[PDB]
Amino acid sequence: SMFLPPPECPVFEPSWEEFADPFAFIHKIRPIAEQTGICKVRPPPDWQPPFACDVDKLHFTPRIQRLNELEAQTRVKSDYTLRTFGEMADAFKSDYFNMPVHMVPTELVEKEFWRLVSTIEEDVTVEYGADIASKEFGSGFPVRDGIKLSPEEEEYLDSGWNLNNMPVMEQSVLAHITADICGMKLPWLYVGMCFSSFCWHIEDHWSYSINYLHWGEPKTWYGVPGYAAEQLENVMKKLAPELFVSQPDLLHQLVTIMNPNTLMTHEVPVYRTNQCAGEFVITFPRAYHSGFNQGFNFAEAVNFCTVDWLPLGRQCVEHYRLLHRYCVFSHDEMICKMASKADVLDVVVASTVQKDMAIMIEDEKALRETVRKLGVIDSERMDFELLPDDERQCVKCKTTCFMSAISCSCKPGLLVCLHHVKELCSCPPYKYKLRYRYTLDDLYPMMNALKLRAE
Ligand SMILES: O=C(O)c1ncoc1-c1ccccc1F
Ligand SMILES: [Cl-]
Ligand SMILES: [Mn+2]
Ligand SMILES: [Zn+2]
Repeated sequence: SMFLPPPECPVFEPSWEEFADPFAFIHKIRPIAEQTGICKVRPPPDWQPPFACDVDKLHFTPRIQRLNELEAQTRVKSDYTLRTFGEMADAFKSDYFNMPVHMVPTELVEKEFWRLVSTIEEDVTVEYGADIASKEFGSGFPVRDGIKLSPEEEEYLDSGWNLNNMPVMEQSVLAHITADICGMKLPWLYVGMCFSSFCWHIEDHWSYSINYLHWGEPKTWYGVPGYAAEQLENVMKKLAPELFVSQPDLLHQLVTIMNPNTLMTHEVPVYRTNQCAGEFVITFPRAYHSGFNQGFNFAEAVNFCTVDWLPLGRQCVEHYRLLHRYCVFSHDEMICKMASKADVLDVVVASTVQKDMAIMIEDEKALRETVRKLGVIDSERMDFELLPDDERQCVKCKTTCFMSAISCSCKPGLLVCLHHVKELCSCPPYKYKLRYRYTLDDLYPMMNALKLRAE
């Protein structure tokens, strides 16, 4: 009636030993959590990272948000201090409910949220902070500067669960990517207020994400396991087709608020949780999620990729191609970068990269055979990684080229991937040129380095 809360997602309480390695722990819980899409992780009770900040010197620019179900919103991509915002946010919640803020039950805020977003009459708008860390506003976790740290801050400086360290460990595949893809591998900071929400979405390249609520009122999450992603997309194509009209930017993707009950009605499994201060939420690959904040709070989140993810990362790029969606980075460029550093790679990493590289190479062999039989004869090596990413997207499917592309003197600067050789210009095939990063004879040694390192 009105709102039936979805079943709770899994909640984990690792001992200090399990909690020690984040990647090991995630791999342990994965068979459970990937069935629900999201899961919650409660750190051991003494794991208590110091949060220190002055609420008066931290400034940020607020984003405005209208709260209407099925209305398109743009993915984030007139100035508050943390104190002035906190004052605005607490006054808002307190006035909305005529209650002291920490007396409004979470049950009620959830019910109320889904009421006001569905009611066309209500014109409720809220504000929020979302930005990567910077000089005006930095990580809520300890980092390193020319200012001195307390002995407890240094304890957490190198933690696995310090989300600054998360991308750059020897088990996050996104680590030794050197490309300038800052939105991806850097932590985002989120200042919430009551009802401020994050629309349904999956992470770029179907990465994991991990979210830490530093302090404040809870955050409410809904999640859908990765296997139900296309079920959910179908439900949303049916009820809100405007979100699916083609967009020209990776910054122009459209997303929306939608009642979990609507999804559950249409046989999509949804799970929920309330994330409280000091808890982590983890989202698995291609797991849809959305939610809202219960009140004033502060969260930090980062994307990451384990070896488990590599095959999905390839399937994701295939899927982007079939959608003509822009990529953040070249998956193949990443694989080859790792292969070229095979001597210093973690050995399970090296084993998994090798399996992905073997698929890459077989697929590339076939594609080159196909363009040869189409009459493309001339060819030259080309260092794709030197090109700005906007200078090496397939003109048809927008995939970021790295292994190979077709060019034509006829249309200077334009490229197509090998799936879209027909789509470049009208010249006969002999005017085309296969531009390639590597010959097959370069590639098999790179793969053998990986096999040696894995043994
Ligand atoms: O909150 C999330 O789960 C999320 N994941 C990627 O982007 C976001 C995101 C959401 C809302 C606002 C800005 C964002 F950046
Ligand atoms: Cl509304
Ligand atoms: Mn997300
Ligand atoms: Zn293409």
